[PDB]
Amino acid sequence: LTRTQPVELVTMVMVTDPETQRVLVEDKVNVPWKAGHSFPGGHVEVGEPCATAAIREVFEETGLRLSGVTFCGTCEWFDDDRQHRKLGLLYRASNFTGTLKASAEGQLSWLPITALTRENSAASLPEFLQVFTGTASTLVSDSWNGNLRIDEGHHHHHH
Amino acid sequence: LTRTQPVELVTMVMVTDPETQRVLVEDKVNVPWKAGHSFPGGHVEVGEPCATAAIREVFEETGLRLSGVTFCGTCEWFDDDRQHRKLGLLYRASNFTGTLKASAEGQLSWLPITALTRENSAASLPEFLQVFTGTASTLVSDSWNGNLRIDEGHHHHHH
Repeated sequence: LTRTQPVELVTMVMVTDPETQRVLVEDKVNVPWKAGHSFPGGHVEVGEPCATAAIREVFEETGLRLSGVTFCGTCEWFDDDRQHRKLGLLYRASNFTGTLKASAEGQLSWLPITALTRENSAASLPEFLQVFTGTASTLVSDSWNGNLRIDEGHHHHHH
Repeated sequence: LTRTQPVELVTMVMVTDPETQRVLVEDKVNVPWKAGHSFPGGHVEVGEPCATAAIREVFEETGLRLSGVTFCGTCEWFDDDRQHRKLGLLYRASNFTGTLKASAEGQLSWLPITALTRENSAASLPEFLQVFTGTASTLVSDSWNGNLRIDEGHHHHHH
């Protein structure tokens, strides 16, 4: 406390095409246990700002050049010991230049949000959507891969 | 990378009284070099979610009981080595119960936002306001106490 603690910083971005209102999602082939739509995102480097990391990830993975990003909210995951956490910063953006990398034809797809379901998407994508669309802004999971619920101040404050 | 890094997590909350539209600020006496309006906030404990920490801080310092908080954005500060960072999560809230602690009469004040100036407030408060009011959502400073500027992806990515 009152200085640093271990945090795994990750970003996630929902890019919207202002001309069609569709959003950009990773739509790649994979083994049955990993297949599913997912939003671009990755790890924030040490020394690297979070929003900068988000813009870089989108560029490196999709080729799109975001002029900036707008913050939507956070998702937090804790292990059993809770000595560390994964902090995901979710951003949205609709202002960009460039086009999808030819290197990712059948790897990236523009889809209406309504096309995304819990069944055809990566774990917790519906929850991420709640954050991206603005219905929620602070979700937390008590397991590194558990269910994300709204954070409203409930905790073992007396410990 | 690709797991944890040292991050000093801090929260800051702008509470608005829906009946007057005024915001709650710390308005305490202090030496000349520390005096100035400031928004409540503090350090996030290990194991403790960020939004939960924000709600706790407001309760412990003001007595107000927030039913929840809405994310506004982030402020990041880096030292010269950039090996660590201070990540500030800014929230806003207008739904609460309780009243100001008698323990903080001339310590807390409800003031219209227009009453806050760079001259009568703590360092970077104008920038925090930009985030709280929604004009910006991702600010970064290249010094532990420097000027907060909008994060739009500029960095030494080639290093």
